[PDB]
Amino acid sequence: EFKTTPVDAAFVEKQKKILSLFYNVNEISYEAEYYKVAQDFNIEASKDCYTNMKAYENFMMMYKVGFLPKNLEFSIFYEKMREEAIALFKLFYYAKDFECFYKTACYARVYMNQGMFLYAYYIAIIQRSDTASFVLPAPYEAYPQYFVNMEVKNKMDYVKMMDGCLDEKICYNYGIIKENEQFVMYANYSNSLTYPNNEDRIAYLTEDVGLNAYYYYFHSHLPFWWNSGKYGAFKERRGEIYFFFYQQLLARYYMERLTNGLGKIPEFSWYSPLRTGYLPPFNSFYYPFAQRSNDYELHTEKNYEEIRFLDIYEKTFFQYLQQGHFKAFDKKIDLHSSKAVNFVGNYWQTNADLFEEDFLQFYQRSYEVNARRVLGAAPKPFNQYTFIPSALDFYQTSARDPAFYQLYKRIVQYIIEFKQYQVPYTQEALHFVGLKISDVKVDKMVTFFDHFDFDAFNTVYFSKEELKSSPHGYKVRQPRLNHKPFTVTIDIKSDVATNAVVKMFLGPKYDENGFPFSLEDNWMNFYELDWFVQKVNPGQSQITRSSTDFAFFKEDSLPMAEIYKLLDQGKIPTDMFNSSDTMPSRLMLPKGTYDGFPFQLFVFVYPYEPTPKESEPFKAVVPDNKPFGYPFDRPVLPQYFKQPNMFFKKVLVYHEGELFPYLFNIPH
Amino acid sequence: EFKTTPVDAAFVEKQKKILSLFYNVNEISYEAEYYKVAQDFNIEASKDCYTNMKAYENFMMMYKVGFLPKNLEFSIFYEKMREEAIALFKLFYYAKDFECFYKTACYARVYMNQGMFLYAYYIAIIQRSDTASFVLPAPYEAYPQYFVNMEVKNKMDYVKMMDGCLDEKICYNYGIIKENEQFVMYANYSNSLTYPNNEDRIAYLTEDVGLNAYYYYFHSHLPFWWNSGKYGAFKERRGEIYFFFYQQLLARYYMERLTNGLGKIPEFSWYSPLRTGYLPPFNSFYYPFAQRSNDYELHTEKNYEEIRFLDIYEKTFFQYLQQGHFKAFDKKIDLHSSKAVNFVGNYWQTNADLFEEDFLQFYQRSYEVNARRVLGAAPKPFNQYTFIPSALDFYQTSARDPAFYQLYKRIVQYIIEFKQYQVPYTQEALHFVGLKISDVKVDKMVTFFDHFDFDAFNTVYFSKEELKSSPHGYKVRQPRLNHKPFTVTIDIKSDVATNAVVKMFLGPKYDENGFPFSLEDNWMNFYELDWFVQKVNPGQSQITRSSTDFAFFKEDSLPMAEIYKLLDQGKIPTDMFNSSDTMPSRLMLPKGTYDGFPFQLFVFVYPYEPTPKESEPFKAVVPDNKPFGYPFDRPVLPQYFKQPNMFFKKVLVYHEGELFPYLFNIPH
Ligand SMILES: *[C@@H]1O[C@H](CO)[C@@H](O[C@@H]2O[C@H](CO)[C@@H](O[C@@H]3O[C@H](CO[C@H]4O[C@H](CO)[C@@H](O)[C@H](O)[C@@H]4O)[C@@H](O)[C@H](O[C@@H]4O[C@H](CO)[C@@H](O)[C@H](O[C@@H]5O[C@H](CO)[C@@H](O)[C@H](O)[C@@H]5O)[C@@H]4O)[C@@H]3O)[C@H](O)[C@H]2NC(C)=O)[C@H](O)[C@H]1NC(C)=O
Ligand SMILES: *[C@@H]1O[C@H](CO)[C@@H](O[C@@H]2O[C@H](CO)[C@@H](O[C@@H]3O[C@H](CO[C@H]4O[C@H](CO)[C@@H](O)[C@H](O)[C@@H]4O)[C@@H](O)[C@H](O[C@@H]4O[C@H](CO)[C@@H](O)[C@H](O)[C@@H]4O)[C@@H]3O)[C@H](O)[C@H]2NC(C)=O)[C@H](O)[C@H]1NC(C)=O
Repeated sequence: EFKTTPVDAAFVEKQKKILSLFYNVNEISYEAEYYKVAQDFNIEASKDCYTNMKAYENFMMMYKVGFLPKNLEFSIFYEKMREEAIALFKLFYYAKDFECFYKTACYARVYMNQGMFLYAYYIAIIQRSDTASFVLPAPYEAYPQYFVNMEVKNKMDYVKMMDGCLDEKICYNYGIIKENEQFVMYANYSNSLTYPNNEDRIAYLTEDVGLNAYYYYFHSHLPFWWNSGKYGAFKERRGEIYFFFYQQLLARYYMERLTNGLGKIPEFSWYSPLRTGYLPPFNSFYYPFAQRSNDYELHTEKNYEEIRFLDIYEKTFFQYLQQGHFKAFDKKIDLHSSKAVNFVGNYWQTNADLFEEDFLQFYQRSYEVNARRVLGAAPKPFNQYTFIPSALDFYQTSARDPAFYQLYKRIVQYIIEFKQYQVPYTQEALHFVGLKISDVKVDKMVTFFDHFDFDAFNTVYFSKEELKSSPHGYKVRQPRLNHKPFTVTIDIKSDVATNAVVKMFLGPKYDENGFPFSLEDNWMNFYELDWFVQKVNPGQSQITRSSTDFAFFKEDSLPMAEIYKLLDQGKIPTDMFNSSDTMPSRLMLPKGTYDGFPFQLFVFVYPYEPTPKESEPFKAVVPDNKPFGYPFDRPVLPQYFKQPNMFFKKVLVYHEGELFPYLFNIPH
Repeated sequence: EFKTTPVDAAFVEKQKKILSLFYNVNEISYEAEYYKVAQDFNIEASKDCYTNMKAYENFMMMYKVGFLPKNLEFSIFYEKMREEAIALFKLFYYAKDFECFYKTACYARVYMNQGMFLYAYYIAIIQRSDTASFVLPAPYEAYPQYFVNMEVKNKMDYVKMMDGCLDEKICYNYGIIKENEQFVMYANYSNSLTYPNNEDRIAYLTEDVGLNAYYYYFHSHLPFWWNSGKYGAFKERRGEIYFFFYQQLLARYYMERLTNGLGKIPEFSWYSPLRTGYLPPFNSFYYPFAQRSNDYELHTEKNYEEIRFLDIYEKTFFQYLQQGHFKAFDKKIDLHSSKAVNFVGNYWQTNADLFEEDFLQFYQRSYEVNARRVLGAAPKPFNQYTFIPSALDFYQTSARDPAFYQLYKRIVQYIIEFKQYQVPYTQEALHFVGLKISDVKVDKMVTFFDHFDFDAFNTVYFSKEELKSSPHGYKVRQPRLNHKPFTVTIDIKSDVATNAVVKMFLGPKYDENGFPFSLEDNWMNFYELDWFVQKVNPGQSQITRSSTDFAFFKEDSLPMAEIYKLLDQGKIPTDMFNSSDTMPSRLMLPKGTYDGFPFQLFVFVYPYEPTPKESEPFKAVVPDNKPFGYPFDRPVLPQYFKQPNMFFKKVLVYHEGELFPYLFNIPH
């Protein structure tokens, strides 16, 4: 069913050790392995478990003081917590070998705030080169409270308090059933009480567990606060990735907007009311998540300083552009080079690369952090360890808030204003001399919703006795967007046998009006679907390529239950190991219409130039010296896009079955 | 009534060809010369008709694509349109000789957007050194849709459709008359229905056709998007010219306010409502001109982005002022010099010189352009080629909108803030050793209204038959301000004998208070009347100087019909030839009162230093190394303006006959 990889026994021991810190994250089991190891791990007397004496002794300074206590909300966006998280990450990452890393994690798993631990631990598994290939459970299994709406969470809690079902038939009518002595709780996406506006049409994409997790993975693969020295040659292209990642996401999101009749992502002002509100159905130990009403005035007393910070952060960018020959933080940088694109993305992110340092420093203030605090609408932190959460406080929940897409669309618009200074590609740079795409055909592209399970066991609490047996079996089931596999068929005539790159993009055909888009106005609204190297023959030849093979999408994560079962076969899911940071397959297509929703497919073929071997942080970084998003990485002169080796096809996206997800969660 | 210039036969042949492109601008005569020459013109095979190969190929690339279609509105304020107009101007300007220039022009006149052609063609004639001396029809005869209120345009349109007057006597009552088999339509200035406020008191200046032409002329003489290197030594003074032009204009305009009981030009804020609306009676046969209501909020969603831009553009300037010295756009600028005045003007106009380049580039955004888009109130353009027009979209309608003077008042003030850095004139720099003005006498200064005709035939369509005879005779009659000629006599006692510069300025004597203006707060409010050099004798002499001779004012343009008759005699009008970019005489004085309105006449005599031997972009450039507006180019210490070689005279400006122009247009 799913791609597997054979895996050896030494691997199985280690993967098991890793996965085991993810069970009942909210409680300590006094008789699990990890607790004994933690009791036995003398942090004081193990300087020699670490590569780096400075990292170690830094941790100890903080530790002898004290860290964020257990059970409070952790967010990387508050300074003191970040600095604690980073100290923990350093320890994890400079652990001499796996056993030392294991012991430290056990230690932290017992003695530290669980959000803080989980955050550094994910990040550590991904970055340590001895853990590179190891698999993680999906964030929704690790943090189910950020992915379950309140309604469902309370239903789960009440079945635990009752220790099961009064009678099946009552519970069935509340969407609660038993399968194989496991509880299944049916969950709707939220109604207009949480999206009090049109943005509620889109709840099935914005609340999707895959899409939210996607963003979390993205953050974990290269956190803003860390340099990218780990990845060598890639360092010089970090800011490029930032733009590309957000341009792609907004392209995807606009496409969902279009199929639900919704139009452009709205623009705002720090000095004006923001139109579209959001009321999160989440809560922390102390606080329900902050709500932002409709027409929320951004410019109130408590935001005045933050807004002045944000306002000048943007205008500083404008001043660079006005000046052409800019220069922040050491060098003079020219706008027509690419040292430039690097700078641009880093600038908007305030990442560690901007300042050319290893880790972000306590006093270095982020644009994104301050925007997130203003848009999140929360009252100010009570003390440094206690803030009032909003959706924008976490990567697991950010994509739920319409303001998220508005903030990032603004940043993307600014970056695009810079792209006006880049030289557009000429005819000769885009022409594949001697080669011509003569036709493109596609299978029916069809979307539908179907059910989806995950274990939400991590936010139910369990007794001392039950913990001895690491208990799960509280499953949430959700209708989720999906599509049928299709094939793309490309017809090629060339003069000569050569290696080629084939790329595919999906973009809109018509605006909200019903007018055709021009390339000049639409290049930013295409997202990449696939990338691959093909060996062409001389003459007439034919390339077929299934959607299940598209380079940039993954299969669904498996639950840990399945992971252990596969592990017992020496098997592992390829997609969870080789590409967690990639968008889920089921969301590759925006919801269609029974009708057939008009979009367009761009197939581009250009020569393969042999670029040697790396090991970069995302699967978006493909073995090619070309810009990411190439040839749609910058403004376009439309007269150059009628190259024989390019082809635009109208495709229609259909939908099958029920149009509305709630029709799948109705009892009788 | 007008000054003539004898003119030879070669000239008349060339002048005629030139003027013939301005006939029936809006349709094509299949039997006219220009048409046959356009058809015979192989643009492809004639690269050698041009000085610049790059310019040639540049235009060709563009022309293979396609230009603004015929009939649509042309405005140089929209990027793609500007780039196309510039390409076509490059073609005109680099034409090897007059023949190639004519052909290109015929070609353009046939295959291109007429507005775009007229724009480019005007400028080309003014700029090409082999055309430097030739004359042009007044802007109101070439673009009468920009100088005719809608009521009049419709009266003409219906007379054409009717093929003349059904009944002379109905027609008469509507201000339509036959004269020498030509139609004369009487025109009122617009009522409170056009300026829904106090600014309607002034409609007779702001709608005036001379004043609007004047502004069109000033642009065409040196367009912001072009280099000034053609004028050599003048390039170092381009910003100085920019200031002076607006300062003079606003000073003249404020005088009209004072005589109509109106006070200071209101100040505004991008983040607040603008009090004074504008409703233009103009349409583009597609959209009517955009209206701006009273108390229109500038800061609404569609303007968020542009206001951000305008806001930093301003604040960047403040930061200059605060820093005294700084690098900007290559340069290191010190606000204590004059390389400063020039920079400051160039900054505010974002002209080509500010970047040290030949033409404005695609991506260098203009403050004035966005200021005008925001104040103009229009919905956003529909596409590249189709915007909704406002008065601020054209040089020929700009002066009609109250907001125009408010916008330039803002810029001029920012320059005055800079001018506080300039070191004030001292006794020794102003005192003319051994010379004294003992008296100034002035004839009665009297304003009045009288009728003025122009041919509006260009916004009337003709049949195939009529076109064969290039037809005109659709004349508009309008009361326009004017004054009676007068003499200034100056009495001078002097010790020795040199050439002197005599300068005359007009300033207000009191504010809207009734309180005497002091020079400290009035130097910006003087407009120059005259400049001339004089041989001074030892002892006592009298300089007599008539208004009809004032260096900065021109006679009225003759209509083409009259130009043609003069050409038939070997003559052209001097002022249309030697000085089209000068303000008309009739507007020399603001409307007085029967009473007599109190102003002051400033008379300055200083030593003449024989210098520059140049080639003039404007007549405002007189052969003197002194600043423009000297000694009122900068902050004054009032106690140095008491030199014997200065005289301030109180004058009173009278008015005669009807005070309101509408009484000139009443039927029986
Ligand atoms: C109702 O509301 C009130 C007020 O909000 C709230 O009171 C607060 O309770 C918390 C704990 O629940 C209090 O915090 C504790 O305070 C003591 C002593 O605090 C003072 O002394 C410190 C040093 O002497 C000084 O540095 C402080 O600034 C303060 O003045 C602390 O000792 C407590 O223990 C720490 O807690 C952390 C664990 O989460 C650790 O960082 C820390 O280190 C650890 O400790 C062990 C020893 O136990 C050590 O061996 C290890 O090395 C380990 O790292 C230590 O355990 C704790 O901070 C807080 O002060 C109260 N507020 C006020 C204003 O008095 C009530 O609890 C609320 N009630 C209810 C029912 O909700
Ligand atoms: C430019 O602007 C000016 C000012 O707005 C405008 O002048 C106005 O013109 C109209 C006609 O064109 C004129 O009124 C005509 O007025 C006369 C004069 O009437 C006088 O005497 C009346 C008593 O006998 C008295 O009641 C009036 O108040 C006034 O003092 C009048 O004879 C006409 O009568 C009517 O004729 C029309 C025909 O359409 C019939 O509908 C109606 O039944 C009457 O018989 C007519 O009203 C008006 O007075 C002028 N306004 C001012 C303020 O002086 C110009 O016409 C305009 N010019 C151009 C070329 O655009």
